[PDB]
Amino acid sequence: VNIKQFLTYGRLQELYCSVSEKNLLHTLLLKKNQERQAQLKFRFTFHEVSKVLKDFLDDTCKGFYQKLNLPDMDRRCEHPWRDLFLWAILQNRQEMANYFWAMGPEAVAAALVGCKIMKEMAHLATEAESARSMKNAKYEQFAMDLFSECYSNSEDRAYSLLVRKTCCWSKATVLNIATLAEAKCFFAHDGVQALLTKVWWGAMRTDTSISRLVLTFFIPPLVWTSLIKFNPESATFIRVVLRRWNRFWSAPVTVFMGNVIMYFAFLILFSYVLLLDFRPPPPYGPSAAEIILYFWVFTLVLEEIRQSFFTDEDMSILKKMKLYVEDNWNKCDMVAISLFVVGLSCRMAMSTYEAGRTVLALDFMVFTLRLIHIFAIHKQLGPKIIIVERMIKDVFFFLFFLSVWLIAYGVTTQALLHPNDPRIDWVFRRALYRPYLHIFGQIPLEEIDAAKMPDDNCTTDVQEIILGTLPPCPNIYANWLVILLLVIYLLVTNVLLLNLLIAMFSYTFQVVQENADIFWKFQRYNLIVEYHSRPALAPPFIIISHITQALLSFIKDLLERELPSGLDQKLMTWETVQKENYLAKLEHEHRESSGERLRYTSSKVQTLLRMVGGFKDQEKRM
Amino acid sequence: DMSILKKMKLYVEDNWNKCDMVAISLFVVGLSCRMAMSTYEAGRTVLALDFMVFTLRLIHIFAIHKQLGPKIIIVERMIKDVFFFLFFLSVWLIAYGVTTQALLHPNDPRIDWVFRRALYRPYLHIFGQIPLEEIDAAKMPDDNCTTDVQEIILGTLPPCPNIYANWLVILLLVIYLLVTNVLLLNLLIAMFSYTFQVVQENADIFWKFQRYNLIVEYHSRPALAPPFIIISHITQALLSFIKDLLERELPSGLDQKLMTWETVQKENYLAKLEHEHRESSGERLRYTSSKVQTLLRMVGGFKDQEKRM
Ligand SMILES: C[C@@H]1CC[C@@]2(OC1)O[C@H]1C[C@H]3[C@@H]4CC=C5C[C@@H](OCC[C@H](CO)CO[C@@H]6O[C@H](CO)[C@@H](O[C@H]7O[C@H](CO)[C@@H](O)[C@H](O)[C@H]7O)[C@H](O)[C@H]6O)CC[C@]5(C)[C@H]4CC[C@]3(C)[C@H]1[C@@H]2C
Ligand SMILES: C[C@@H]1CC[C@@]2(OC1)O[C@H]1C[C@H]3[C@@H]4CC=C5C[C@@H](OCC[C@H](CO)CO[C@@H]6O[C@H](CO)[C@@H](O[C@H]7O[C@H](CO)[C@@H](O)[C@H](O)[C@H]7O)[C@H](O)[C@H]6O)CC[C@]5(C)[C@H]4CC[C@]3(C)[C@H]1[C@@H]2C
Ligand SMILES: C[C@@H]1CC[C@@]2(OC1)O[C@H]1C[C@H]3[C@@H]4CC=C5C[C@@H](O)CC[C@]5(C)[C@H]4CC[C@]3(C)[C@H]1[C@@H]2C
Ligand SMILES: C[C@@H]1CC[C@@]2(OC1)O[C@H]1C[C@H]3[C@@H]4CC=C5C[C@@H](O)CC[C@]5(C)[C@H]4CC[C@]3(C)[C@H]1[C@@H]2C
Ligand SMILES: *[C@@H]1O[C@H](CO)[C@@H](O)[C@H](O)[C@H]1NC(C)=O
Ligand SMILES: *[C@@H]1O[C@H](CO)[C@@H](O)[C@H](O)[C@H]1NC(C)=O
Repeated sequence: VNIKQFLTYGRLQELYCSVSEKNLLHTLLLKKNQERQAQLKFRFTFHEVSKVLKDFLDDTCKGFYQKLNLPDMDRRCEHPWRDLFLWAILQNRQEMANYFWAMGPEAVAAALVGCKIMKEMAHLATEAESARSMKNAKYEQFAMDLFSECYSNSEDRAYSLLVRKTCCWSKATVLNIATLAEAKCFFAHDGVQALLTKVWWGAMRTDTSISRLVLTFFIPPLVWTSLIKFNPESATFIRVVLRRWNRFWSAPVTVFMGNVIMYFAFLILFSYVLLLDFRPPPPYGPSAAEIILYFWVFTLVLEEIRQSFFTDEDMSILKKMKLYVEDNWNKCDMVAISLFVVGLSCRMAMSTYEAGRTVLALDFMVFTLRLIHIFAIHKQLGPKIIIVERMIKDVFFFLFFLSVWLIAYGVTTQALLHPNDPRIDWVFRRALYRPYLHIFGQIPLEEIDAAKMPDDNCTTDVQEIILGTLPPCPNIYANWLVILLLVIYLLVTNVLLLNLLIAMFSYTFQVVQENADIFWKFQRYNLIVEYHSRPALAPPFIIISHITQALLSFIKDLLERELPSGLDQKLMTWETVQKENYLAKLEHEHRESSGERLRYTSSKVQTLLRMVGGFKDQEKRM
Repeated sequence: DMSILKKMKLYVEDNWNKCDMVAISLFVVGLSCRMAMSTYEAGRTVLALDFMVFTLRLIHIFAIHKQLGPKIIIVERMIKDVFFFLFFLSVWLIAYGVTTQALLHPNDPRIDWVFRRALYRPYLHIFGQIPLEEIDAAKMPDDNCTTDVQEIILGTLPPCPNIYANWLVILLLVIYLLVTNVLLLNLLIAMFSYTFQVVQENADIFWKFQRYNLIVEYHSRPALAPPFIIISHITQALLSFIKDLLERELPSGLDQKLMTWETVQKENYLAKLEHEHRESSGERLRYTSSKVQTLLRMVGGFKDQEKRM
């Protein structure tokens, strides 16, 4: 049976029409069919499956069947194995789909697409058994194992396989599909991380020492010295030195360190303006350093806008806005800039000058917190950031417990000790602020214990208490109860709750660390991709780069590269050969397993026993 | 026999030798400054630092101890987690301290006090030192304070803290205390626990490897501890001018006997490895399957022959 000639577009549509009518794919196709009928032979048309694929992948499945709207039914499919694998995957048939994957030309991309579809369908699954089967698709494992085989074979063709534009998946890079599938375990692979490191260092050698690198960075002229090695490949000499300068300063790592250094400078300038050069309203004028700070923040905003919006030429503005606001750190950035503009506006006035100063003071803290996000790419610190973001949950659990206990204790002691204090602010103080401070060793016995209460000049009149003329006289009716409650609260909080928090942190750290490393690698991919397109000049200078880019656009990628036809075909055949070798190795290792050897031995012993019994009967006859 | 530059590089390679060089440099600088009268206090301060350096060298001295050496290795490993926590705490502390200094003393020109209230106080909040007397308006004493910048700079009167929006300052203090004294400290504790569990076994091996070198080092060391050691040095120099249990050289017969004995032991060890591999469950299963296949085909042929007759 020749799949190339057997599988035509009409036959593929017939296969899609004859679904089991009891699985998810049939329900999705029915919903799409109803939508199409409401908008306006064969039960389901290629429009329905195209819309389902748009729900699942939304970028990869473009032009699979809409290009000719439907193609000729008598025309054979251009990518038969791709369509069969996709079809078998949409209906949770894993054995048939695995077989189709084993025969397809491009297997890493197919496996990543499969794992994406399975993790998308696991949410839509109705039966628990089907959902469990989908959650254990292990298609990402297929891609990881096959790429491990490919990387072990060549390690140079593997990078091209990673960054080539796949023909069967609408010119989508394998890394693009892995990003779409959120295959975190795939990005954690050694080969992908090695390629990302190669991109990270740019033209420089990946083994360049950090000390030598920063030493070269701080004194620019040492770039032309042989202090740092470079990967291979009068006017000519000028061209040579210019190329060396560009190759060093266009590297993502140098861009990142320039951004870090100038962000430190930005924070230092912000603090200086806030603490030493914050002048009266514009009637007396903001300081020159304040104007410089305003321009610096403006350039930071321009860079953020360009990064969020002008990197993708084709995408809905609302979709990009939703994607931008999806991130919590982008929410923090929006909060920072909103605080900056509010503080600037209030500072321009005179009746809201102090409010503007306070808002700017808060904004400094927000930016200093953004510094963590900035260092997220660091190899030693990133996993720690992930781990802390995980421990926040245990922090909240402890917060709930402590809050309940603190409400109880604080309200009880406030009632027992100051029952005649009308001031709401002081009620909240003595009820929540003081019990919170008892956690950190701040136990003011001077107003909880009668033997330690000083002979201050205190009153009991409510009118005098409210006016603040004299401090309220604390009630010492039953102060043994107050002291006992303080002892119990101190015991509970400072021992049970704190040690429980410590134990929860220990257990969570042990459970999380391994997944945190993988998540850091997956995040590092996106951050490096993000630094690839970033202009080489850190703000406030970045305005020069923005102006140059805008002027070039008005007048007129190492990753995700497109290869010639011959090289692409050679790489596809090489990947197919590696897949065949990997499957053969799996089959051989299964055949030499202890269990399979025992099964074969038992079967052959049974056959030998019956044959020997027959032979012995025949021999005994003669 | 070794290059002087090579020996110097090997010596400066060690961090503890760097500490020793720092100690002696501080000693000579302090002695020179103490000989003077205009730098007497500087020399005293440098010698005070040098005492701390020597007391720290005492750890290196006890490195050979069997109970303590692994602990020294483990601590040297935990330094990395200390630095991670230091980075996190430093970022958070810069943010909180600068924000509170801006919110609370916006009119204090003194740079020293700016750095104090921005970094020294927030650092001390970690260790239970929370001076609410100057962060909370209800707890600020009625001290005789001024707002004039000229008077503030001269130090005549303490600056009057700003209480414009002090609820924000108290809330920020509460959040900072929570974060630092709970999340960061317990995260450091958890990191230490995990690192201890991971490291202890390798730390023991590293201690043994270091112990070898330290014992070799004590083999050649003169038996007289300093300041007496000068007698040993003078005696050694005089003996050199006038004129090893480990690394011993053996007679030819004994050396040949030991080589043959080692070869015999190697042969026995390889034979034991081969025997243990041959008696393994997997190899037994493989041999059984192969012999069963051969027996099955042979029995099929024999059964066909018997059925013929
Ligand atoms: C292992 C575990 C640890 C926790 C705990 O269980 C065990 O320990 C238990 C111990 C217990 C406590 C044991 C003892 C007591 C004392 C008792 O008062 C007895 C009554 C007498 C009288 O009526 C009160 O006294 C007097 O009050 C006066 C106030 O008008 C003071 O006048 C002051 O007025 C002004 C104040 O500046 C100044 O002029 C002078 O300073 C001074 O003139 C006197 O000086 C003082 O003498 C109250 C209860 C208390 C605190 C116990 C509480 C519970 C414990 C902590 C247990 C734990 C579970
Ligand atoms: C479970 C969790 C724990 C943490 C937290 O969340 C929950 O707790 C919350 C509780 C909350 C706090 C609740 C209450 C308040 C009070 C509020 O002020 C109300 C406004 C009033 C008025 O405008 C200010 O008051 C008055 O100021 C004056 C200053 O001029 C004082 O004059 C003093 O002047 C001199 C000072 O020596 C001397 O002459 C005398 O000493 C005295 O005359 C008055 O005596 C005092 O009455 C500010 C906010 C604050 C502190 C909250 C902060 C946030 C919390 C800690 C929450 C946590 C997240
Ligand atoms: C962690 C929660 C946050 C929210 C909250 O409870 C803890 O904070 C508390 C702070 C309280 C303030 C503190 C001071 C004053 C000044 C006083 O003249 C009038 C009452 C008022 C505004 C109080 C109203 C009730 C408030 C917001 C409480 C509120 C439930
Ligand atoms: C952990 C880092 C170490 C380095 C550093 O920041 C923390 O230490 C801080 C101590 C500061 C000092 C403290 C006191 C004074 C006295 C004053 O009349 C003039 C300014 C000066 C010298 C300050 C200059 C800036 C200094 C070194 C800061 C410096 C960034
Ligand atoms: C307390 O205040 C009143 C106000 O008149 C005063 O008469 C009395 O002497 C004061 N006592 C002390 C010790 O402050
Ligand atoms: C504060 O200092 C000034 C200086 O003249 C003085 O007049 C005033 O009485 C002082 N007040 C207090 C309570 O120290």
